[PDB]
Amino acid sequence: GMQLTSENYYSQEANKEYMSVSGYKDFAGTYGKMPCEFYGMEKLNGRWEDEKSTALLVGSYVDSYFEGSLDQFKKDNPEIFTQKGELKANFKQAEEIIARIERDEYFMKYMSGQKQVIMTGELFGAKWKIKMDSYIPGVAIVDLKVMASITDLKWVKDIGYLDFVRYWGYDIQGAVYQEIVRQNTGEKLPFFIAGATKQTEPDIRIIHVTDNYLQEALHMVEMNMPRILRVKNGEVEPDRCELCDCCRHNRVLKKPISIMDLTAGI
Amino acid sequence: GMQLTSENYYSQEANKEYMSVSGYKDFAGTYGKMPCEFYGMEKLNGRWEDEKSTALLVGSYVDSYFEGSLDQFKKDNPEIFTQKGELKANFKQAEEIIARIERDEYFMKYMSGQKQVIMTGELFGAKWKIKMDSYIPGVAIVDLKVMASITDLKWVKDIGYLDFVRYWGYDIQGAVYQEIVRQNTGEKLPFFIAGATKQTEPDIRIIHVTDNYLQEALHMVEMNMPRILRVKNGEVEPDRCELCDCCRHNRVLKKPISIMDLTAGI
Amino acid sequence: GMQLTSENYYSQEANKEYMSVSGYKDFAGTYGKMPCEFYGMEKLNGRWEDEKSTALLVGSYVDSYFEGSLDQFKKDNPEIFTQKGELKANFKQAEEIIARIERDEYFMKYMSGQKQVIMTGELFGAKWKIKMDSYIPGVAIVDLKVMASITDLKWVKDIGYLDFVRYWGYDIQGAVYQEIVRQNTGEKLPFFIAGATKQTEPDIRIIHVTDNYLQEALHMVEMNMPRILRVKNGEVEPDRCELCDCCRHNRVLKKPISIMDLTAGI
Ligand SMILES: [Zn+2]
Ligand SMILES: [Zn+2]
Ligand SMILES: [Zn+2]
Repeated sequence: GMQLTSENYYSQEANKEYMSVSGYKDFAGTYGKMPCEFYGMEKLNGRWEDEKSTALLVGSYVDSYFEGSLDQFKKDNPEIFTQKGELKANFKQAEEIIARIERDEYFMKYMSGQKQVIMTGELFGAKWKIKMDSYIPGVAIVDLKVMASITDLKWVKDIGYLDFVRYWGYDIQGAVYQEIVRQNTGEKLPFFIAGATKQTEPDIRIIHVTDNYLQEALHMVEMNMPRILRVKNGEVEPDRCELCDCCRHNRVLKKPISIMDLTAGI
Repeated sequence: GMQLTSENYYSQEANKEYMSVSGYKDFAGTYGKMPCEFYGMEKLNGRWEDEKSTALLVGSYVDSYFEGSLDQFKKDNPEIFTQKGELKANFKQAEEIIARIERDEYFMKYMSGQKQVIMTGELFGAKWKIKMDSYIPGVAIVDLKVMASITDLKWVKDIGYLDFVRYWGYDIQGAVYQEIVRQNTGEKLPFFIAGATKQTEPDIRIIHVTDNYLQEALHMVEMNMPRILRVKNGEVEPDRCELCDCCRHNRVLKKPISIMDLTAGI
Repeated sequence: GMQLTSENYYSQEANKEYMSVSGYKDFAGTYGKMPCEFYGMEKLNGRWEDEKSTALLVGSYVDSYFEGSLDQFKKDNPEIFTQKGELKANFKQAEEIIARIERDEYFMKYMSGQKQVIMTGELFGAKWKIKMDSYIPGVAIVDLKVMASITDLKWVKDIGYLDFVRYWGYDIQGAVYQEIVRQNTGEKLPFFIAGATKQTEPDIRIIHVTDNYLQEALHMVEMNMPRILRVKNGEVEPDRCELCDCCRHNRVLKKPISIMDLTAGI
């Protein structure tokens, strides 16, 4: 069993040995992003690395501020600065958001736990790994998210308006995080998202994702994992969504499509 | 009774003594912008000033051109120029729009009235103030608006597609302007919006907002003013929409929300 | 009968003597663009030339690469370069797209025909002209299109979701191209769009637009041409959509509109 560390948590070998919330979503998707098994297998092999995104980089900048690892973050990610030397605007806003969080005592209490805590477990067939933004032992699991909007609802076909937690599958993250802590600690802890937005005056909220929602999502994880396990173990060929950048990079045409192909399925 | 002037019309003390069309909307809102009583009270106190907007600044640039006060506008608003010295593109387009207006005789006739005329009155409980772009005594009240689109319709829930006049509450502006002139002049004058757009060839129109629409909106003003008057006089605590920048700047968290809070109301 | 050439195909006199797929759409429109007869007549007269668009210029850059006329394209279109000398980003992406196409053998086979082939014919009242990106004699007519998306469907009122081919009237282009080749060759050839997208990994597809769709569109052309012919021959005054830049440039106001005018037709 591989001993995971801060340096190696995201490693290729860390990801082969341990399913992760992020791993699962590659295969299973969320309301906001189609599943794609191929994409998930190409990431594992190391034959596809994503172009790093402004949104993710903002969010890691802020994680790094709270962990006290900002100097090294900046060193490892020179693309956050202009050629002239100054932080690009999205990051000057990141500091605006941090200051906004810091002047709220209540919000700062949820951020007061152990920082980037790695834990391990067994679920539905595989070993898993988690890494929690702010963990307060015996009281709460907190995840910081920096997003465009907390209050915006999004339309889902045949379901209707959905809040951001269920839409982006943060119900999945909470469920797994909770359960893995439970296998290490015995304690079943509540899950809170500490949200801040990139609006011009940031919106701040602590959002409790209740155990009824965590339970329904841990169930869905259970239903999908067997198919996932089959694909990761070379036991079946992964499907391609044919709608992601990985799919498009790897396509090799052999036949014409027609209009039927564009309108298939309504 | 305070004697209003061009220099002091928008002053803090001018706004405490006089309700205005803009004042009313802060409290009462339009189809395009939620009401927020708090925002309205923080603007009055002087504890919240809005970040000046490109759209508003374009529009004031054009007002200032027609009043012959452009030199001083430019002096008071240095942020309309690049650091290198040139007018930012939105303002180089503003001059494009002005030239487009100027080559239309018909449009120029509606713009030929007295410029930025201040009048005063009494309505539904308070003193009010108005300031009209182009006033032709005994014939018409004209308001210049520079917008994205004249012809675009916008969907309103349980109402359907709405034209820009009703959607942005310019029916309110017209109604009040008309009535206050009527209390000074005796004459009930028609209200026209002289619209130009920021499309790449600007769309130009003179739009008559008829007295049936003005009447229905002056009615709505009447229904809402008592609640407004209560709030401005410290007789009740103002509600917060919790969806504007003022609300967000001023929020002090004390409790967690949940998904119920995000989906409340459909 | 005017002998058309590469140099003169798009000339004012080439367009008076020959209807073209592009000519037809000016008058008849597509699901994606309102018809406007006036616009069509002002383009013919030479009293309206369109501001050249980034999208069209990208697409011509790529045509020019395959024809071996890129040096001269660049000379004739200096606005594709920054003042500092480098290709603007949209064109650095155009080369990315070209390289992506070139590494696909199947796609390159459809691109292997004669390049920018001009043909002429008679249909429904007028002489017509066509110019085909890649023509393989006795096998296929191929048109290269560089677009935002191949898979995106667009909503059309009282019709519903429509694929890009029918939405933008490429069914019209295919139908006419096919028929004119048939009047020169005797051979009825299949029509393929060789599509590539501007997504960050370009989507590539060969799309066969089948003869049932070409037939329904050649029919619509037939129904609309008499009205078109009347307008081009000065036999009736062209209507103005009043929603395009040409219409707006040419408007001369004489009367006020009202809200009825904005909401006419639902
Ligand atoms: Zn995929
Ligand atoms: Zn508010
Ligand atoms: Zn038009």
